[PDB]
Amino acid sequence: SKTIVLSVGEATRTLTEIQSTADRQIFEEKVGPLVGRLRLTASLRQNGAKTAYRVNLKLDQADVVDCSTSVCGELPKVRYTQVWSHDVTIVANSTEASRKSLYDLTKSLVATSQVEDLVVNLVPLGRAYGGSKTIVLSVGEATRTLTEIQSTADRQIFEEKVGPLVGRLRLTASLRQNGAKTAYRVNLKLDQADVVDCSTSVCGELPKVRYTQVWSHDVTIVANSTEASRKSLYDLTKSLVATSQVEDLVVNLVPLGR
Amino acid sequence: SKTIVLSVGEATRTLTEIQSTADRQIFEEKVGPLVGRLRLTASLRQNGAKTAYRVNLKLDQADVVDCSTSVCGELPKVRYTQVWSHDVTIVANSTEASRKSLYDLTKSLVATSQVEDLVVNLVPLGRAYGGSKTIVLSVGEATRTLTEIQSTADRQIFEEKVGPLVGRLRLTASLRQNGAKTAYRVNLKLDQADVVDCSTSVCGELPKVRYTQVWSHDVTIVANSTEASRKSLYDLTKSLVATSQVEDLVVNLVPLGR
Amino acid sequence: SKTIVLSVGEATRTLTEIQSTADRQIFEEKVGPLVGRLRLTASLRQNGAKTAYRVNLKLDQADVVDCSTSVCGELPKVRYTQVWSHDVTIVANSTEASRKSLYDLTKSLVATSQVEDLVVNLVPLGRAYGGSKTIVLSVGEATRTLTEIQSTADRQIFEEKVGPLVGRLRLTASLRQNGAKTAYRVNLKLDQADVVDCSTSVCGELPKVRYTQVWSHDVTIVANSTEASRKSLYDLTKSLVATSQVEDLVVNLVPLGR
Repeated sequence: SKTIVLSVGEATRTLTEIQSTADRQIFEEKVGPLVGRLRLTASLRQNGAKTAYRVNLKLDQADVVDCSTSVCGELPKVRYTQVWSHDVTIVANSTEASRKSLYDLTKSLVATSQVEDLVVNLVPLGRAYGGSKTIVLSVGEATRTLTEIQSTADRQIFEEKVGPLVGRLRLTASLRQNGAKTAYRVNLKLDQADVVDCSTSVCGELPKVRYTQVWSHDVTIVANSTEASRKSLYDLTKSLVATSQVEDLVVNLVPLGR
Repeated sequence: SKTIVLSVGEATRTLTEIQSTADRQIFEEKVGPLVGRLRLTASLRQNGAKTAYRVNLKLDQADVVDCSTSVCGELPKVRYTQVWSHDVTIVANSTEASRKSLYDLTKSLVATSQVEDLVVNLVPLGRAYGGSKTIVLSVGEATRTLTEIQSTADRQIFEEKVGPLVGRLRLTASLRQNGAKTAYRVNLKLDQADVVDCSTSVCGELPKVRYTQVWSHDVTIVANSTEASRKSLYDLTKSLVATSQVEDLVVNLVPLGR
Repeated sequence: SKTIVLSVGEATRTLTEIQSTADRQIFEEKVGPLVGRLRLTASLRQNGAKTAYRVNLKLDQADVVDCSTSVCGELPKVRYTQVWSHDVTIVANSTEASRKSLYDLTKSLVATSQVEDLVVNLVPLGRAYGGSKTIVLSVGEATRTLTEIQSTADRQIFEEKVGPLVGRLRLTASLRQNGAKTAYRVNLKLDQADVVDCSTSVCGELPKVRYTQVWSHDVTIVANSTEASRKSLYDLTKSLVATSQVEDLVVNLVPLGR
């Protein structure tokens, strides 16, 4: 049918489509047992007065185990599930260079070594290399350095420092553990506001923001995980954003599946 | 009349006196339009039972724009104002080296590259160069390194670590935004307590503080500013503290203007 | 009688026993005046249903001053007292390598240069050397690096990052000042949980913790101390943990004094 190919190096994991509703669009891998497989619940909406879209991905990953060899008479069974959701907000009258920049920053956010250690080894964000706690988001040769402005007990807010003060980049990380200390909750969020000024056109006009576009994340990690269970969940989501189909889902609003 | 010269390099900006009351003393620049100019409302008091003075400067700066060329029939007008207040507290029975050291620390506080980025690019204080978040306040060849002891969501307290524990240098920076997110509020404050020990004179006497002398700051920065509007406000205040008249205003209590 | 030898370099300070109850065991140094001397109040218990022990050391130190040659007719007298308690919790069914590793980490916790500046110069913990704020607890050639996970206004929690997420090292430092700003209170605490994985024996078994063994600290430092008064209290406690008698008090529960 319609497939997405997630290259995790030389191993390619092909998800095939099992559902096509008007908005929801469920993919699933077909290799292995039937009880625990990959899942990709894509979506698209336009809520309100037709002015803002809402992309919504959700990459589940179940850790199935089958030990009928050891104990006689059992079947394969799912231990836990670890998800990595996305919540993109795109306003309808945007510039295509603003939708491309929001994709290129989040593709480089996931591909850095500070978000990798945040979901694998639970290390918080920011490494001080001669100065403040900074994150570097390379968009090729252009590097956009975000310095930390606030670190309370829950939140950890990063922000770029160049340009005007009214519209700047953001990175609101946090980390929780809800329930009986059994599952964590990583929560990244990158705000990009588009600022414009026309003081060469209209006198007395200071810069102001016209719209904002977000890209949230919501990672769920159970506490007694395997390390290669969290490492493979990161490597699939890093390879999901790097595809050419999630690029067109954000830039041109084309649904997934080729 | 009576002038102060604030050299910002080779460009010298001379403010002339427009008011002289018993305590208040207003200066103003005379070059340019008549609606928005520099302002410097110096003051001096002795509150309470005549034991402590209170120096109080306030360097205003308005950004005037005139575009009668663009739209026909308008007059010059100011958009915003950005101030940099001071609040020096001097106790009357001080040592002359106590008042000189308080001036020599604040003259080197404003002249550093960390307070410059705090008002221009809104970067918080302290850069960790192999260790803790530190600020170096050199007074020539003597460098006084203040290490950060507490970073709350509102305050950011620095303190020196060499010497006794009863009296040490302090630096409680802050950053707010009051109202509808339109104006910031930077707030530095440097406490210097005079400690003395008499153990070579009287036995069993541990060190203790005599008095404290404060040099606070209160910078008001509007959010939609120009970068050269925030840079020139800092570079005028850096050149104001480095003059010989604000030295004698703190050390010898001579009012401004010669 | 029964002695403990604390080498503070080449000078050895020998404390002799002055009390031996069923649990409490008080030592005291015998040189100098009779009003202020070293004091070491060891103890051992097993509270509850005989499942966990509780070691409790307390190294007092009083600063005695005698200036009868200054003022005619006074006697020696103590100004202040600086203590360093310990509170070790050992569960009875432990492994001997678990009790040895807990002693080897605390012996290396006290011997580092970051805890020395915490009690002498009141500098907080953690120095960022290319990355985040880390503490290195070397056990010889094995180095166990704990990275900071939370810096509240009171607490400062460190944690190791390798291995599973369910049981890791901990270091919750704190710093208070109770009363009329006269005395500080340093409080270190190292948690070590024993985690086991039975996946090679029982299928579908994720790692879990068996027990926890703590080693708290409680340093009391008065604010008007001498520097060599706080330096000698640290250098005695560093020389107390490194002895062979406090090793056997934690590993083999042998009481102090040979």
